[PDB]
Amino acid sequence: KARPKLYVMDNGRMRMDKNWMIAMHNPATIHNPNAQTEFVEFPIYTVLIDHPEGKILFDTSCNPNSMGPQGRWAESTQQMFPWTATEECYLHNRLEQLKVRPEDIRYVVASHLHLDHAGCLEMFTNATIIVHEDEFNGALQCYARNQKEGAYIWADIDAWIKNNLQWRTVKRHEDNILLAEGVKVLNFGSGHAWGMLGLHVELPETGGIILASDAIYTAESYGPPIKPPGIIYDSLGYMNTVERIRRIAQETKSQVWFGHDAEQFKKFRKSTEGYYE
Amino acid sequence: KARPKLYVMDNGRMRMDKNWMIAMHNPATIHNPNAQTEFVEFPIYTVLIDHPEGKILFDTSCNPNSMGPQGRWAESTQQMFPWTATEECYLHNRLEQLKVRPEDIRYVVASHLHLDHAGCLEMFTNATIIVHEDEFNGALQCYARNQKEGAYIWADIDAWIKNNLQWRTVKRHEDNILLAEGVKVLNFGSGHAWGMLGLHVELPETGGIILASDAIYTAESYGPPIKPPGIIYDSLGYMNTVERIRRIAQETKSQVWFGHDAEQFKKFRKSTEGYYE
Ligand SMILES: CCCC(=O)N[C@H]1CCOC1=O
Ligand SMILES: CCCC(=O)N[C@H]1CCOC1=O
Ligand SMILES: [Co+2]
Ligand SMILES: [Co+2]
Ligand SMILES: [Fe+3]
Ligand SMILES: [Fe+3]
Repeated sequence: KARPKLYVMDNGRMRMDKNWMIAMHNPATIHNPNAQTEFVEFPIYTVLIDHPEGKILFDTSCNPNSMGPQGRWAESTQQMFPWTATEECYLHNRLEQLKVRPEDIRYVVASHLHLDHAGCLEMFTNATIIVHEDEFNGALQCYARNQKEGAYIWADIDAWIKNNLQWRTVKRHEDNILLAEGVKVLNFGSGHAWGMLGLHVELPETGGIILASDAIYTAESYGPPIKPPGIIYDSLGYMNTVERIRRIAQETKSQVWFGHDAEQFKKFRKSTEGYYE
Repeated sequence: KARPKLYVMDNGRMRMDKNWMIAMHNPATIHNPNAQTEFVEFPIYTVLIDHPEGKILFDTSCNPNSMGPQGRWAESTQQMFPWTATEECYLHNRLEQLKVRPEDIRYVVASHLHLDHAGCLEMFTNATIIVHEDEFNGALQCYARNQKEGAYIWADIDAWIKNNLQWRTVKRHEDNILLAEGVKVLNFGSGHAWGMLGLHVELPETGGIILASDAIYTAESYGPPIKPPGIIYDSLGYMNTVERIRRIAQETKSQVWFGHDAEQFKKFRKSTEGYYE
């Protein structure tokens, strides 16, 4: 029958230029030539699926040692994308509170390898890390070219390699993957980043849930109409992916969980209050 | 053997949010959370090639009845993308000063069908209008859907149809087109817009010139590295096109004439001073 529990874990808050999230949200005009943007706050979160076939983790938030003078993040990154989180927000702690040790995780699904999703991959040395092959390649290049700024953290990648993580790459033209009963990895491909993965979870009580991650930032992104983010890798791929998610949602009667929607996140039942069955 | 003359015609100035031109040019930070943008000015220009095989026109600037309360442009468009031009800047007049009547143009190459490139297509009823099939399709849909805002001017398209222009669409996968001796239409495809066309001109005295139009806004866009515009239709297509242009430039020892580079345009010899042979 399979009766898993799905947990939403609060991994703190991030701020950044609204223009990153919604491209040209407030363009300058003849009467407002020096138009001002805003510095919006949004949640960073991860999802644990306590499944009888094994524990599945979607995204891993930011590394505890990201911010500060001795942080892994470049100063420019910290100033443009500041992450704030109490100690109880760290992924290791959120898992501990559920009496889950990193070594208990069978599968980690990395939606992508941005600094706010792949922060703690290095913990799960007993898991198979599932990632898009193009995203993996892209990140490894950033590392090889000794890129010290941008959304791919050199020090994080460094740790992945040293900790000898076990990778299973999703091929560009690879079908969706049945990870477990009612759990499907969605191959979104290029869009927001080089290679995006999603989850479709079918819960006996709650029903269908799509984890879109950064494929869809917020409800505003989702529309319709679609309001794309400030910087995109593959604009065409991004638009296709959103509409693909909308279709799947309609066809399977599934909720869509956005990557960084403050309003939606407030309404989630977090790991401090319970779970979804 | 062919000894054409190429004219750069000044069709006025436009202003818009700098973020349109260079995506995230000045992102908000923790110390500057309400970062301000700028309202940059840039030139609108067209190119006439007086060729023995016939007169070739690249782009057609804006329509004279674009701006104002009884203008073709929507109010929001006028406020975000204001076009300023004296009467001598109108395309019809620039051509007249060269003793060229619209009926004298054999070929018009529409780089794309944005408001600042396809403004005056409706004049050239005696020409073959060369346009990318995807761009044409895109514009005709805006018309059919009665889209009154955006970069595709309903009234302009209306006039094209009423004036019974003769179209030659460049197919998505169509090779470059030899328009005349030393004049080649470059199929850039999707990028900035649905379908971008460029021109490669080989001048006996001046040598190779690539007309990039909005494939490359400015020298800053060109880099390297590449700094893409704020809104893009096909980001992947855009990046490839830029690098394709760089390659062609290097392989053929050609100058690259950007779409809206104030500095570059300053240095051009305009139709009021002469031409390029
Ligand atoms: C795409 C570069 C900007 C970036 O990395 N943004 C972060 C903030 C939250 O979602 C993200 O991916
Ligand atoms: C796509 C950005 C909005 C737009 O159409 N801008 C115009 C002004 C400069 O050349 C353009 O393409
Ligand atoms: Co991301
Ligand atoms: Co344009
Ligand atoms: Fe993110
Ligand atoms: Fe333009």
